Amino acid sequence: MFENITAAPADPILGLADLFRADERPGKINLGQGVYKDETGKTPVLTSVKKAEQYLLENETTKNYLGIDGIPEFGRCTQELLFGKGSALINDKRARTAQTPGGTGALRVAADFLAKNTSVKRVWVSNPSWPNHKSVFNSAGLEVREYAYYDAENHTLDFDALINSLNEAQAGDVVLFHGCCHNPTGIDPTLEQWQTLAQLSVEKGWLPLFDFAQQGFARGLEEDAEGLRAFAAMHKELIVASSYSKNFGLYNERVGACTLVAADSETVDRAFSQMKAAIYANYSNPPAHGASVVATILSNDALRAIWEQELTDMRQRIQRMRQLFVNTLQEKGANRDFSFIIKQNGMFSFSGLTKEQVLRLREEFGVYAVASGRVNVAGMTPDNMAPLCEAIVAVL
Amino acid sequence: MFENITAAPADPILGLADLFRADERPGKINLGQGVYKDETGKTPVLTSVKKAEQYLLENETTKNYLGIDGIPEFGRCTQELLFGKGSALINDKRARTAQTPGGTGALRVAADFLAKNTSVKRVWVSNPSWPNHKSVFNSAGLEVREYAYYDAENHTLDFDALINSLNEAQAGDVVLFHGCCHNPTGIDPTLEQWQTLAQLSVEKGWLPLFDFAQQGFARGLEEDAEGLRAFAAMHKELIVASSYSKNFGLYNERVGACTLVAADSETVDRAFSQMKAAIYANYSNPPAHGASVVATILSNDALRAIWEQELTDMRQRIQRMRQLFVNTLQEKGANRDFSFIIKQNGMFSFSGLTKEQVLRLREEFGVYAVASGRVNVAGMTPDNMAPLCEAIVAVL
Ligand SMILES: Cc1ncc(COP(=O)(O)O)c(CN[C@@H](C)C(=O)O)c1O
Ligand SMILES: Cc1ncc(COP(=O)(O)O)c(CN[C@@H](C)C(=O)O)c1O
Repeated sequence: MFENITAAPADPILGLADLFRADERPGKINLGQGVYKDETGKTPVLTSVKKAEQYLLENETTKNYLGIDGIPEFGRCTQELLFGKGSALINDKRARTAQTPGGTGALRVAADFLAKNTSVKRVWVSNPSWPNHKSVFNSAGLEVREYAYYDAENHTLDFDALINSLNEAQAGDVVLFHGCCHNPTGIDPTLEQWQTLAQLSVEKGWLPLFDFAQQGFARGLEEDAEGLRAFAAMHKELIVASSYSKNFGLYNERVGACTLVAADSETVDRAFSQMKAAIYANYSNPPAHGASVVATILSNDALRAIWEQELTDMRQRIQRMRQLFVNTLQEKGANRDFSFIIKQNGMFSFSGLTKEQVLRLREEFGVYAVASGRVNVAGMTPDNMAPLCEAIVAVL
Repeated sequence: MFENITAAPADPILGLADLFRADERPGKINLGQGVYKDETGKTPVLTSVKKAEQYLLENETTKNYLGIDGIPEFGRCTQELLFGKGSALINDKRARTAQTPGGTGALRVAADFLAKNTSVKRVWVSNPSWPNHKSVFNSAGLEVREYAYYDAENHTLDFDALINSLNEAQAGDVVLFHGCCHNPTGIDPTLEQWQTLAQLSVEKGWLPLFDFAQQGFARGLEEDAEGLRAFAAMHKELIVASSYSKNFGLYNERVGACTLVAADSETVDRAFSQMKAAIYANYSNPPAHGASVVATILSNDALRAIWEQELTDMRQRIQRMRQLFVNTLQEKGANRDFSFIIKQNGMFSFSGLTKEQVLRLREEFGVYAVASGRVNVAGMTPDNMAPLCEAIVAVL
């Protein structure tokens, strides 16, 4: 049965990580991966997380199954984070949240739920997007189409091209929005622009699907949710895939959420029952430990305050690196203006380097970025900045 | 989009659990759920698990993503548990294991992998089976067919009916075998009978899929794997979905494995690459904590010994309950011979009670079993045994 199975192609992200480990050069620099790194180059466990895990170790008396939608508090705290305390959506009970194995699991649960219980055939994502979106939706049998997004001259949101593009989307198509900190570009809509997309989408009949991978990494927890909130104010129906991977540093524990919103509480409950069947036929029920850490942090005043500062420190260190990057490039002699990096948000920026330029940075300089030019800004530190920028300057 | 979505039907397992909690009677007895309970009625965290979690709390310095197939040691220990130390399969490197979110996740990963990379159209499961099998395979677009299994007169494996049934299976159909401790019947093939099924399956061209939910609950870790091993000796190709939920008491942490076996190491690696794409398009990578507990227990002499005794204690307590059940029924006046319970294995037994009898046991007596007559033997204790059996006796 297996004699003739075609190999899965390469995978440059792992390919890059492999090439990076085997690189026996002292001053190699990884900007190619998807996780936060602190000033030291490490992806540490947050102090708040460690305290939560201790508490769970001392107080857990069973590992009995969670319900299909996971820990009730987790869902409640997730809904407040996304929609704000006081949200009519929450008051009217129009939102149901399932705990999922990460943001990816959330996208997959949404994808299966739609493919099986609606007429949805098609999902629109930005060009470029993170490449897993396409594979998740394709697996549930959903076509994926691209909308224009990035302006390559100006390193900016090509808004006219985006709108023009999406006029091709029919009533009943899904349109996926990165809630903040666009992956791979770092370029987000302004509030004025979100508001405009919200109007267009109700007029055209799109089901909005928000992907929140980095809430708290642009300007703050609440600010970063504004776009989603402008849509929430306008729409009867939407879906949110969220991840706690980056903002709690809980990558490997698979801590995410799929949140379903419908016109009313009777409707969301009915729809959600089928979202639960879709979880049931997949991984049955979600993994406790990570989500439990999150719920125990969010629902405790002291731990939440510690965690909010930790999140603020990550956001600011990225912001200082964006600025040190541009300032160091100007003074190592760079033949372009990079101040567009400052206006970009979160862990990622399109550097504007060519695929040949990134290839060269790897081979000559041991500086590793993704083929598209995506850099992880958190991969920069005050110590590796000088040589990072020298190398780039040399390739321009 | 969601206005007209049909509700997911009820769900008696949750329906039963709900009805059981709201039951305000002092002496209610739950035999209806899928988890182990100790003499006290609790589903506790194993001591070995608690020690492993402490160690992880003190030594983990990152939660960075695991690879798509999870923790390498986990896979290695999984393969030894299934195939035995010394297994040629392992020596020849014909087996690849992915860590998965539970046994269910393992079945789903297998289901997607097959639906997408082979001509498999159809999976054969026992009548009866656990009802999640059907939903998992149906979700990946696989037809499910039933093979005969249970002999209702004799409370026995109707082996002639099973073979006769499976002659309808074409070359290239999957046939799912419960490795031990059949759910819901407790009835397993003898070694002689496994050996015979192994021969038939190579002759008919079936892809065997083993589901191991309760390894160590029939007679012992190694004994319980004999059936799988007789198949392994005979086949170039098979798949194993395993779970550590019951044997480590790690239900909510979603600790399982999908193990792929092919004729050779070149082939399994190629096939496994596509199994990994199927994980990638689903939950991306698996949850660390639970599997990490398992690997840290299995690869440490002291902790493994503690855990093996704990597993032996669970198996024996079930065996003592099977015997106390039959002995108490004889002496509370039961109008049938129940000694078939003693020959049944693991947490489950088909009691042979009718759906009307189970309904009555609930309404009159607050004794809760599943509609089919499935009882969880671990739900019995020396304290609830007298009244359990009185109630049954009264309904016969
Ligand atoms: C937009 C977006 N969606 C989903 C995810 C996945 O989150 P989970 O770990 O919760 O499933 C990421 C992570 N981006 C990193 C990891 C990348 O660059 O690959 C992301 O950037
Ligand atoms: C045969 C079988 N397969 C898979 C599973 C699921 O294991 P995971 O929790 O690892 O996904 C179970 C558990 N049986 C119990 C829980 C039941 O009666 O519902 C099972 O009995």
